[PDB]
Amino acid sequence: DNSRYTHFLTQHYDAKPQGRDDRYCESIMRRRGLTSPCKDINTFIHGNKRSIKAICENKNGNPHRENLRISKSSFQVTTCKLHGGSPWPPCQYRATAGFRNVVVACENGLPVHLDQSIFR
Repeated sequence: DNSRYTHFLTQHYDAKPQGRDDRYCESIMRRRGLTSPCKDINTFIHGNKRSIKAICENKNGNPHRENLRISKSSFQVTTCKLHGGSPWPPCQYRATAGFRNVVVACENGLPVHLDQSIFR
């Protein structure tokens, strides 16, 4: 078991989201326990997990910068950005849906970190 991989999925994975609007962000951020305090920015990756795991290998990833990995394929993603001035709930989010490659860090073949900077 990798608790950081489990955490990665909790913070950054949502298989089949449907409508990826502000209300989507506001709900999932609560559901995933990211609202006390409100996380400033958080991106979810959609689709299957095996494509994400594959970023950790040559199959769907390249080494990137100091110790990160960058995906070969593009992913459907949704970035939830905090607005409204307060660090504390209720947390209001603006959703930005995207489609691009992603940057992760891996440990033992599993993603354990999403680089949020590319979504800022």
